[PDB]
Amino acid sequence: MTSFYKITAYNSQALYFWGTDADVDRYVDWLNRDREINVYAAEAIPEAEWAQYEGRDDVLSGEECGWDDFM
Repeated sequence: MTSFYKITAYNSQALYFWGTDADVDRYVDWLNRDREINVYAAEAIPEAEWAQYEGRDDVLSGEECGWDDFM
């Protein structure tokens, strides 16, 4: 169910997420809600690379309660 996700957009800063794909999709939708250009899209990161994301401070975690309060 849950995975690390890399969320990218042309000419934009990469974002990083941990959680379910339903939650990464809600997150991407909120990121794009007012993006006229260079919209974001997510890709699921294979477990082989997961160490390079675990504990990272730029990874928004959907498994934390209230992570989506700003939505």
